[PDB]
Amino acid sequence: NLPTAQEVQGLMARYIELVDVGDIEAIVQMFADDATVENPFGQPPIHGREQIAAFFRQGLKVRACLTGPVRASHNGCGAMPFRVEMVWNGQPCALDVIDVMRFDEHGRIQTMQAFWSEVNLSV
Amino acid sequence: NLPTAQEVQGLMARYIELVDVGDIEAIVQMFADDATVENPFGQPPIHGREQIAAFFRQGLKVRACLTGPVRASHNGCGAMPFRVEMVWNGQPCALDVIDVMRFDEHGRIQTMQAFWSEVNLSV
Ligand SMILES: C[C@]12CCc3c(ccc4cc(O)ccc34)[C@@H]1CCC2=O
Ligand SMILES: C[C@]12CCc3c(ccc4cc(O)ccc34)[C@@H]1CCC2=O
Repeated sequence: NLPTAQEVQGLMARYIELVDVGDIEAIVQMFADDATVENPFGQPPIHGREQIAAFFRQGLKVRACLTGPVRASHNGCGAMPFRVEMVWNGQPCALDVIDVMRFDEHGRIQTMQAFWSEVNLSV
Repeated sequence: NLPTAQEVQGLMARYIELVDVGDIEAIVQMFADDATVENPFGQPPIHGREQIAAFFRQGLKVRACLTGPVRASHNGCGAMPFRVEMVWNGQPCALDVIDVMRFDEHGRIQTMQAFWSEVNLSV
């Protein structure tokens, strides 16, 4: 059912674990089948597991890690601070991001929003 | 006008500055007149500067500080990680919070959401 606050801290931390190791099939599986992702926030959202897998396959040398604890509410919502490290066109750089996800009655990410822009890109 | 990413990083950092010193009139002034605040997220929102002032007056020995950089988008939205320290009924404790605000065409906070629950309360 609708995850509890403590359950949310876990799912979201799990998500970063997966993104960090790059297990794409496992990552795509945490989302609801018809989920919508807005990354970065402001851009048109991607919808459904097919498009989400496509996105992650395209994006993931990349390590990620929580930079602070996971803030959670009681209606299945959470937000977390984390850093994404990579190597763009040979050049190494880091991006500071905050993710806001909403889970469904099955513990799957129903909607997710990523907050970040160039001002957070430290290259 | 709609603040730019860099402008958002500033307004939000300014906001924490004010909350940290407790200048209530200055804080209430950053919001639009008909703004809505959801603190914590999930609870019924408070609406308008009168209610917002009431909230802050009630809440603010309290120090606050950004615990990570401010993530910002290009459509006037931002999210930030920060810690709130206080002294509840004689006992000292800290709360980890992440705020998500949306600014209006005047640089005023139009809507604000605070993510946190007991799991972030370290007493
Ligand atoms: C796609 C990307 C790698 C992963 C990633 C980015 C931005 C926000 C994210 C939010 C997530 O929850 C998980 C992964 C990312 C980067 C933008 C530039 C890049 O290489
Ligand atoms: C009201 C409060 C002090 C301030 C505060 C809290 C929670 C989220 C916040 C978010 C803000 O953007 C600014 C101030 C607070 C605390 C909840 C318990 C408490 O004493």
